[PDB]
Amino acid sequence: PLVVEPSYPDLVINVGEVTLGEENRKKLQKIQRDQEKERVMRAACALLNSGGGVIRMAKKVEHPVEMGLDLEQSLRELIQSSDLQAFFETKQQGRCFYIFVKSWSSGPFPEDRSVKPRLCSLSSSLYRRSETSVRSMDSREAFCFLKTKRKPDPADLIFQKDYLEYGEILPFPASQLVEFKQFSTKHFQEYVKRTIPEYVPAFANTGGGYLFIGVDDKSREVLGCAKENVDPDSLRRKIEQAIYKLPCVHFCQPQRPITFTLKIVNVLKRGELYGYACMIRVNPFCCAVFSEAPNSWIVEDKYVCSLTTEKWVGMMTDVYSKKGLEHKKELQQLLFSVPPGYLRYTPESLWRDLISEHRGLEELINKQMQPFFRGILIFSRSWAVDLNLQEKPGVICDALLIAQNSTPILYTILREQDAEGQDYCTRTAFTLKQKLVNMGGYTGKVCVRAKVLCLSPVSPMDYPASYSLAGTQHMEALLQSLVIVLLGFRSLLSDQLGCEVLNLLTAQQYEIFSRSLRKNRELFVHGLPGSGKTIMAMKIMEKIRNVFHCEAHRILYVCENQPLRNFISDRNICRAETRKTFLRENFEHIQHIVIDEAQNFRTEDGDWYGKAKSITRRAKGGPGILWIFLDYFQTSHLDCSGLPPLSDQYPREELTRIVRNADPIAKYLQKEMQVIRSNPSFNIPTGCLEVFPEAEWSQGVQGTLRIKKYLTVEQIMTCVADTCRRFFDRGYSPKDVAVLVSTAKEVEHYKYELLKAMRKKRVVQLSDACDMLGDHIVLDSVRRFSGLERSIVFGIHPRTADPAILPNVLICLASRAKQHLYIFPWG
Amino acid sequence: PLVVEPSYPDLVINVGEVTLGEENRKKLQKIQRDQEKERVMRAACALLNSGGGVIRMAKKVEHPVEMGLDLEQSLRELIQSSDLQAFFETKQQGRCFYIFVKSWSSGPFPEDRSVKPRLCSLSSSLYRRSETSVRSMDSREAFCFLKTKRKPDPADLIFQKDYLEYGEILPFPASQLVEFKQFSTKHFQEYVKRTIPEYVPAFANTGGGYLFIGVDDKSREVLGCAKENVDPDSLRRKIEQAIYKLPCVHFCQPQRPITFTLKIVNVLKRGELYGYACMIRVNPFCCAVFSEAPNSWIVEDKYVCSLTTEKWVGMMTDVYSKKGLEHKKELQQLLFSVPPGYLRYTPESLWRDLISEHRGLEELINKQMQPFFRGILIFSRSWAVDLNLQEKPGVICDALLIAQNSTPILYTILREQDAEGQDYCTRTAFTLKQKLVNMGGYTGKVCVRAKVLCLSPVSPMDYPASYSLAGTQHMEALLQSLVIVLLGFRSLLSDQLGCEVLNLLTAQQYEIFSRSLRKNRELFVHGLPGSGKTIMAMKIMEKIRNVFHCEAHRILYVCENQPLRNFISDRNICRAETRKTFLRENFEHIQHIVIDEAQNFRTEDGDWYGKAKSITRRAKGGPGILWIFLDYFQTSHLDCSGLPPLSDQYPREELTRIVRNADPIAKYLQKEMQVIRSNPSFNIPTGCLEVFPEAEWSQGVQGTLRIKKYLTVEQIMTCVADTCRRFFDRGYSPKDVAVLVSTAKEVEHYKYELLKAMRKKRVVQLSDACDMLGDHIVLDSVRRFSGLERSIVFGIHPRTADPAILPNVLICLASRAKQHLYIFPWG
Ligand SMILES: [Zn+2]
Ligand SMILES: [Zn+2]
Repeated sequence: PLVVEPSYPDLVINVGEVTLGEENRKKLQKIQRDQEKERVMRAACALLNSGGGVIRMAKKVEHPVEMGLDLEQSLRELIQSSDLQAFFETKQQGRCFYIFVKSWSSGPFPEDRSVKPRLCSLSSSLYRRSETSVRSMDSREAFCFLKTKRKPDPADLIFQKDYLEYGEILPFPASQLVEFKQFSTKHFQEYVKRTIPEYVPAFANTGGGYLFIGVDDKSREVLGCAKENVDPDSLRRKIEQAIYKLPCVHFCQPQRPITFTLKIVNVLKRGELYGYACMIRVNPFCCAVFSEAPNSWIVEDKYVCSLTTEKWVGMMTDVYSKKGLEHKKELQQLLFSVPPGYLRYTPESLWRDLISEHRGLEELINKQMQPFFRGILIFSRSWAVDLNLQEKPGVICDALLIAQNSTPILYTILREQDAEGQDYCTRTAFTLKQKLVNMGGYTGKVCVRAKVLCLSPVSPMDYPASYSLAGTQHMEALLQSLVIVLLGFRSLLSDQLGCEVLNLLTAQQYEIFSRSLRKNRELFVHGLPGSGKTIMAMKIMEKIRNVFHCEAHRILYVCENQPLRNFISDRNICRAETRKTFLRENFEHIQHIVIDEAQNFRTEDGDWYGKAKSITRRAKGGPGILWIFLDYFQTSHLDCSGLPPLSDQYPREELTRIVRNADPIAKYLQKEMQVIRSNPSFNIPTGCLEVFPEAEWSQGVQGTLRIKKYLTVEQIMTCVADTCRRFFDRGYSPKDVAVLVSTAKEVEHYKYELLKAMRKKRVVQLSDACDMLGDHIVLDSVRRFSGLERSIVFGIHPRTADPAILPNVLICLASRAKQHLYIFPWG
Repeated sequence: PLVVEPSYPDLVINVGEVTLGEENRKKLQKIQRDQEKERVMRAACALLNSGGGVIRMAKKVEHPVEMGLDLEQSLRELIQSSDLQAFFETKQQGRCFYIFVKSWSSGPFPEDRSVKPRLCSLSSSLYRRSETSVRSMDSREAFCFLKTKRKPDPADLIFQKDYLEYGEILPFPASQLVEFKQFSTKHFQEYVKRTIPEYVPAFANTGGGYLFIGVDDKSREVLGCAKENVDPDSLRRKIEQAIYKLPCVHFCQPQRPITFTLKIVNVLKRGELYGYACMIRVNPFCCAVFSEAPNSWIVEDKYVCSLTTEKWVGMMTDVYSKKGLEHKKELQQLLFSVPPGYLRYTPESLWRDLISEHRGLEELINKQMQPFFRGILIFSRSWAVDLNLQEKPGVICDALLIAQNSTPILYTILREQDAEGQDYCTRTAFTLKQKLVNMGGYTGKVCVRAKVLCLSPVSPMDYPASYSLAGTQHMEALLQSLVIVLLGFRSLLSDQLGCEVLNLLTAQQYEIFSRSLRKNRELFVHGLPGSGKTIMAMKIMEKIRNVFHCEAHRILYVCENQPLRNFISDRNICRAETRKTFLRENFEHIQHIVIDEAQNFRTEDGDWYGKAKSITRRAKGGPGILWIFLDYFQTSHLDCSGLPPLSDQYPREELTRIVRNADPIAKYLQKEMQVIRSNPSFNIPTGCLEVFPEAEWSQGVQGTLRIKKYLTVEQIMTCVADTCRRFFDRGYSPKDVAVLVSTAKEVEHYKYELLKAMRKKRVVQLSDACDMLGDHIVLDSVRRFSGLERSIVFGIHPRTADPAILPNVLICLASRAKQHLYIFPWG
């Protein structure tokens, strides 16, 4: 049988010795030629249905030879096209002949999912009647026939007649519903065994028909067989067994077997019995009937196996990221933008830490990359872990080189030479190559070379020139399929791609939301937690400045918390001030006012709502823009916020899509929002909390949410330090971690405890919530962290003075984490 | 040549005598069999590419026979499928054999434009190299190849040699880029003339290659030719002549011809010259290269003609109503809904008039329809005129029957027997059948029978049972294609479908607009003329009642005009009152107020806006709905309307989409809206008229716009009376005509004069805009007709006291007409 060779970064199938050349193949016996051709097509079909590979055959001659007319025609039938170069390319070195097979269908959601079949097969074993002949359906015809089946006569008069005279002339000829089969007495029982699978499936697949046994094809005469040889009882059961043996695949309820009518009649010659004749009426079948199992092959594990009949049908008719597939062009342009003229190392943060940690790594990488003048080099601490494989101790880093005029190469750097070094790099290159095809949906020709380098001071195949990345279009298309592959795993670039999907999802909701600037002057935006309410507020001011043609300092941003005010002031898009400064300082020069987290405002310091209305109403261009952003789920106090009653909060805009948190984070928010609705606060208006998110909305970005309880303060602090070190070891930046506590009075106590456990991790410096641009871990209270967002958030002991607000601190906490969240509740 | 015979309601091609039956067809010589097969395939290809038809052949035998294996295989290659029944079905009666060919591609915008090719061809004459063999591209392969082309070596060393030793062995074998050809000296000149056509386009279509003449294929030995026969100088001329004769179709600029390198080298034997060898290098071609003209046929006029190379490429690579195709399912249910259990006559208005004028027509039609128990019978005064054909005097009516278990039949009822009557019905049935396929996009098997009935007291071809409408699915799918056919012409059913498309376009814009009820309480809707501003006002009040669960009388509708108030009050959806009644009566029990055409209000009676706010704000559910609908393009006075300044008119919804007027009417409005912007009224605010329609919005509904000037007052009336009579003759109801004059004081003058000329047309009854339910022609002033709409509108002598308002009456008048408008301006 055919087995896959495991010492290569591809699917290599060795078929043994194959005679090549039409002159050499003609001299062979038909049986041997058929066996060799069948083995070659088995390998080719397996590689077409398994994502591509190489077919290795050893030829009996030294000089170059052609593959052969029969093999070429069989491959053409396999791919149903004369474009034989687009899938198969041949090379030969010495006594070995190679055929490099491309993948037929690439990706789980191909662009031609509803057009071309998923499987290539030698024969589908689906016969249907075509006028006076029985023909087999190829892959496209079988696909169309199964699609059709998936959705929800003069011959009768002879059939009812009970006896037939010898030599009777049948008026009707052979046609779509009538077949005349000559019945021979020498192999009469063998003849019945073989003719049933050929014609019964043909009629049942197309409207049914009649099958006459014992009637000459040309002369249409009734002859039958010898009455001595034929046993009508023994003959009847064999036909019944043969018809019931045919495999049938049902797409409907019920699933009754094949319905047919068998009639055995006496043949009379000169008024004397001469023999028996067989009439078969096959009723049309509600589904497909197979003459035998389909001849389609696929590679599972290290073996080549044939697909079962029910498994073949399922593939013909029928973590994956939906968001990554549609945004793959913009995601690639952000992270993996190919640079013209020089070779770029990504990530730059991880590359810098690698060269400083290991001496000589910078010079080793540069010496190997001299021949390459353009491309991108993607670094990682272990590319096997990024592909859910096992890490090999002693590997410094893995690099995937995607350069022009060169096939992709996966470099593995070892700090000392190891016997398993080449085996580890080969398995990761082979795994990455298969994912780029079967998961990233790459429709081109791709091969990943496995190269091993050592820091301290089997042969690869020579792929055809069409496997090399010729220009920008091929490298860009290959990188876009790597984005889909990366988004399905957990790694450094999986999260950096996951972060950019959230920014693309938020920009989609903003475009719908940004249309309200021309229609409204005073607007009350009721956003939901994690819906990007703060992000739109920043985006509108960029649009307000352009639309109204006012300078930046005319727009005023008012918030409740000091740390968020600093964030807005850093971007220089407006003047950002706290509520207290808004009431105290005079703002007669302000034209437009944007208010954020209005539910957290307080009225004891003054009447902020009236003053904001007065300033905007008295603008030069009539009424100015006064957009009030608020979310009643994140109310931080039980006092009166000074807002008008819910009836007067019009016109109103609603943000219901959660577009700033990962999938497990979003599910946590929606589950927690249900608890808030069941126990509304007394100060909160009754009808405001009746807001529901989108019925079926998924961010398509995977994250992490772990709850660890019954841990002491010392025990919690080590877990935070260990998790941060694990993230920083993989290459994350320290500016992606935020630690949030219940109250601002406990910030100083937890800060000393955090440094005590984190001093062992080579970082002893933290930043406050007031400084977000610093490359330090932010440790501050949840309430003072409102309006900000971080990639990794650790919540330590969520607590508040009033148990009524206790359900509200969690939702104000989980909404601050974009991808990773770790909560350590009270014991 | 093959010519279609014009005596049937289909494309019938007579191919003459054809031998049928495999036993009979085996006995013929290859030449005669090939000629017969090629004739049959020409007919089949013509009918496949021409919309379907019948192939008539006269067989030489009486008993039923099969068509033959070779013909079946040729048809299978023609349709590229073994499903030979879905396109060809055979019938035989006596000495004639019929093949009923279905259309390959139906409609100008099929569902498979990018999936299946448009043309069926015997051969595309496109050859491409397939490994070591040259293969011709089928229709699908040629389609894919042209789609790809439309988007914007050891053999070299031997080529550089200047002489070749006799018997030299070429190291390389024949491959994708190398071809070895033996050169025969007996017919050496004629050999070259035919070798170039099939091999040079093969290389040029796929990356190019090398062509060697004079080398043995099997042994790779260089032989050349004899010196006495081959002349190197003259041999070059024909080779470059033959390569330049290949037709080439370019998709790009520039269009340089095929580029190749020719070298003729001496063949030396034992150091002595023996002959010449020809080496050809073919550079890859930027576009497709044809060995000869494609073998595709089509029926044009009364002949069967072959498509030229330039035309064949265009069809394979590349009035029609786009809106009709989208809404064909909804349009069918409104008009042509098949009734289960009885036969329905449409239109009912035309059916009633037909039986009244002509005695015995009801008895004749009912007698003919007895066998049919289900379906729809579509009546018309002349179906030929509906299809842009010529009217035949003496025809009472034409009826198209679409019934269950019966092919469509077009009945032509004649007052008296006429010899031409059968020709008239056959030509209309043939035209209607082709429109249903080539224009309506019907992908099934359709035949339209032509039957002639006479009120006063060639054989019909028997189509197969697959042409009969078996059930509701086939009848429904056939009528949806008739909807698209009708919408492309000008007729009664074309206009009734045009009115329903406008009602579906308005319902599309309402769904977008209806989302503002949840977000707004006070709203200022700035609509454009013809945008359906009044229609949304009625639809909103039905949504307000459902959403707020209030009783119907709780909603108040306020309008300036009395005729508009009457129309709204008749629908029993709210309380409709005039502005004057609003200020006079007390409405303390009203919760929601909807104001329409607010730009026509006046302050001479009091503050209507102030009273509106007080009633709505004091509602039980806080602030009630107060939506103000206005259109500044249709202001009927220069006084103050009482609306707040343009700066205080917020929030806003803008209806910019013209969805209530046909295409000619809509283009007239936008042209006139430009004049209004070029000179706004002084009372009109500065920035309100800056509302623009969509950049590219088309209704896709045909209409009529005719402007006749310099006619006297008497001449206007007879034109209106004649136009009304011709419309009523076709079956248009009188309630579709409105006559609009400039001022209400001239209404009585024009009413008397219109009746003077219209009395000759058997209609004397006129009505005012206060009553629109009556089946009468409405005649009032333009300003009095605000808010209402009619299908046919006649504008007579537009005029106003102030020339500033002069452009305002035309835009207000034109917006009243939905499909037909006739303007008679002052001379
Ligand atoms: Zn079934
Ligand atoms: Zn070109």
